[PDB]
Amino acid sequence: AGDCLANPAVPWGQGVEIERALKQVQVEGLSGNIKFDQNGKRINYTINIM
Amino acid sequence: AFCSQFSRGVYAIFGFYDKKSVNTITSFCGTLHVSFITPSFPTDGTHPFVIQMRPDLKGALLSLIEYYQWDKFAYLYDSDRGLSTLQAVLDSAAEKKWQV
Amino acid sequence: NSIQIGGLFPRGADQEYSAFRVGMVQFSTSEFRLTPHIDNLEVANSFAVTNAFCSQFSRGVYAIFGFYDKKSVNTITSFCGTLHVSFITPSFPTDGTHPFVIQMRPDLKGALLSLIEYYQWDKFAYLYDSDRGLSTLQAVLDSAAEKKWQVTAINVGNINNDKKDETYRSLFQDLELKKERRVILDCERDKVNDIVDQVITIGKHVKGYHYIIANLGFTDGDLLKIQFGGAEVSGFQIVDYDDSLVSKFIERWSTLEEKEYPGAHTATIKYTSALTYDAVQVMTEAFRNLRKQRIEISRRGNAGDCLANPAVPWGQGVEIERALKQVQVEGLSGNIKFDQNGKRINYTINIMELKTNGPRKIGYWSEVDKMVLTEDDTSGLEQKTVVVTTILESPYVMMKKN
Ligand SMILES: *[C@@H]1O[C@H](CO)[C@@H](O)[C@H](O)[C@H]1NC(C)=O
Ligand SMILES: *[C@@H]1O[C@H](CO)[C@@H](O)[C@H](O)[C@H]1NC(C)=O
Repeated sequence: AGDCLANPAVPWGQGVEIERALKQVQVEGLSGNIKFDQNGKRINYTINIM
Repeated sequence: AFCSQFSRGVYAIFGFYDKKSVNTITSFCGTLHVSFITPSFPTDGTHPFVIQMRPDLKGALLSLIEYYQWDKFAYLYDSDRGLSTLQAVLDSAAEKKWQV
Repeated sequence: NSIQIGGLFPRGADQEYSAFRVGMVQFSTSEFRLTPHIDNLEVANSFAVTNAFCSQFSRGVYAIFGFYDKKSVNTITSFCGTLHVSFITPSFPTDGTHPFVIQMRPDLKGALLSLIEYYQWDKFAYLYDSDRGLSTLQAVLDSAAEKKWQVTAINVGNINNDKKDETYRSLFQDLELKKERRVILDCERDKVNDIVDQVITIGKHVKGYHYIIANLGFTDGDLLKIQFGGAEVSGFQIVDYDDSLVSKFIERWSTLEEKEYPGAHTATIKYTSALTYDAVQVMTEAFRNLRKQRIEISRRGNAGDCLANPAVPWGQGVEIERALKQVQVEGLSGNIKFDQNGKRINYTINIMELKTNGPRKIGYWSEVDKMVLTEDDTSGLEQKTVVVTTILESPYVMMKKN
């Protein structure tokens, strides 16, 4: 991968496929339901009021 | 440290960030397309290639203040943790008649 | 004779760079000369700022003159805190004591808090923009509980420019619920001109309203559009065009060709660019004091990769910090001086009320003395039509038969 200050900024292709995979994950966990929008913020989630 | 992992060639980075350091990661991962997965407080705005585990608490706080039917209250905040949520209750203080 | 320095300029800051080139010529002596390296980049993208700062560090400069955004200020302040490189800037000062930062912009927080106390305000609006740090918002909020003010803070920044007509018409609908007549605008000189035009559309600029533009360029933005409505408009000006020093600078400024120097063929200069011109005089006099003090600063060799672990800081940066932080010269921004933290000290901010005849110097404050100017016996308007209201009810007020 080399240096991070690579000029010009060479963005590797498979990074955009990793971004799509993460946000498409929909499972269950200690926080309730977990699914993401195209930005990465929680949706269909549950906050208990105690 | 973000570069110490890029050279090692990681495929995604789990981490955290502070109020001062959040923008460093958000724009770094935005150009180099590295995926950042973190629980730290959600990005103020839409920053791509970031996965925030902690849900958006601010939307829940506004709803709770309504059910209790408050009008004047004190709001304590620390500038270190941030104030993205105090911002949200100050903006909505005019529409909903609050003397914070 | 060649001193290398790095320049970080926003791509849309042509006048702010035009003033920089003018400063290079005005302070160029035969003893030496400064050699700039100019990188025009996106100021908000901190990755570009990191890539830019490390470009100058590998080339081995001695100081860096640049800007920063909220999204990027920490990137500059932390690299300069470790590598001990000195950073001179006209942007907003850092929220805190950070070494190796030469803040050319004065702290406005002390000004706004007392301008409020002069008009005897106890309930007002505060439309802020986080693009220049939430430093001032924490100031008005902290002093709101001490003096028991009733303030409304509205993050007007994050608004889209396509739904701007419906949202701006919506903001003033909320402020009407308390009939707010005292508003502070804390945007940059750009978004202020957006709010100004939307204030004229809905007509909230007649007798009754009182605005306070909260930036160091009251005359920089356009005021002639809310001048005659009848609303009192206060402000702040740091480039005193009355001083013969600036008038000397303005005369040569008004004549330069606009093709070689964009946005410079006018009679005024923005407080950003004016601070840029006054930054060159700080750096030139900084190194000249290193010469006279018999101090040797040239790098021993390659500074290396800024990401060098462990980070070894070149020692002579401390002398450059102590050199820049001990400069004391006079420029467009009046008096210039720095503390051990680089913050502006011993300075002077001018207060401006907008009247029928244009901007008028009314007041000024200082970090020791607040609101002193008394008064403006000169200028003056001597024109005041008093508005008297009454009700149509006989026989107190009756319309004549004709
Ligand atoms: C939304 O969350 C609930 C609660 O876990 C879950 O049962 C449901 O399947 C989720 N919706 C979708 C479309 O997955
Ligand atoms: C403070 O400012 C005054 C007014 O310009 C100046 O004469 C004086 O030398 C300054 N003092 C210090 C200690 O910088």
